[PDB]
Amino acid sequence: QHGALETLKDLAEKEVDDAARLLGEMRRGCQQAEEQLKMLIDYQNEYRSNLNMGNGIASNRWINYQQFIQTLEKAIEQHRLQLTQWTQKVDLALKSWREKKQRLQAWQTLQDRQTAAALLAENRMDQKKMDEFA
Amino acid sequence: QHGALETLKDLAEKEVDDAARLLGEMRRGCQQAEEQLKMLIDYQNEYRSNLNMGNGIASNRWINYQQFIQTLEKAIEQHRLQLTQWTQKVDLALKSWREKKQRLQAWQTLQDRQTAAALLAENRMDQKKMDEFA
Ligand SMILES: [Hg+2]
Ligand SMILES: [Hg+2]
Repeated sequence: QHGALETLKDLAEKEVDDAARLLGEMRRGCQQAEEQLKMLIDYQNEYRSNLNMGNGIASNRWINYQQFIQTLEKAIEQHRLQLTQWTQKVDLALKSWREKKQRLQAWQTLQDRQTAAALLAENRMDQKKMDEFA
Repeated sequence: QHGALETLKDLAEKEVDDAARLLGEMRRGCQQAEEQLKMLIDYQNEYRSNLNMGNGIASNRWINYQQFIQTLEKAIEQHRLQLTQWTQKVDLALKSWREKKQRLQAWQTLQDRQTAAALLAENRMDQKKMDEFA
């Protein structure tokens, strides 16, 4: 039953829908990666703003401080990297959706012309039969 | 609430719908005009194929024949003319719909780019805030 344009338009439409969902997944992922990174940086600042006791007595504190900050910075670097990765994925998913969206419009335009051609053909053949016989 | 594109796209969409209904009215009218013309031509042929009695005695028949055929031909000419008028209206309504359909797609394309720009802006501003502070 399908036709030339319709089958191709249907595929393009599906590609568009697929691309939009992919874009949605990438965006949600990028937003979550940023929230996770954000939480770590806040944890860091609160931990810092807080670092205000003794000398060698609170030496264990200086030590704990150094170890933790290094561990936290490590986490922050990895999450920053992850955000960079999600960001790139969003950019690509967005570009992909845009072009498939443009491909779909192109098939839509062809169909509109087909609707035109068909209506025009019907108009001519339905009266040709009774125009000349006049 | 409306925006630049949306208000314009909404108008274009309405123009498209209006044009499609106009096209529908013109097509239905053209189809009916052709059916009416068709009926008359059949009436004519049946009347003719039928014209097969006397001489001066059936003179009233020759007379009736001439008067009726002339009356029918007159009707046929007017209906042929009406069909010509509907046909031209269909052609124009079709052209109008096509271009408004193309105007709508153009506004659709702009909106798609706006969806892109917005998603991209959101992505950048939501992490700018936590990218540098890193
Ligand atoms: Hg993000
Ligand atoms: Hg017609």
